[PDB]
Amino acid sequence: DVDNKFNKEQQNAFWEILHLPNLNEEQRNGFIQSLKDDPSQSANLLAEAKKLNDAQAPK
Repeated sequence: DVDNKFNKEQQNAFWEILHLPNLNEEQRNGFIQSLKDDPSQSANLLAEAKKLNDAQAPK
């Protein structure tokens, strides 16, 4: 399910997903599902989100 307790650093990652202006809301969900599989690896996930933004290249 969902862990009532969270790490403050983890919260930072959640906001970055929201920031991605280039990406629509559905893409953001994809990161969340990954987070559930490996909460310890959320840091690893943090690096991946920035990379995806480049690919959309709305400009």
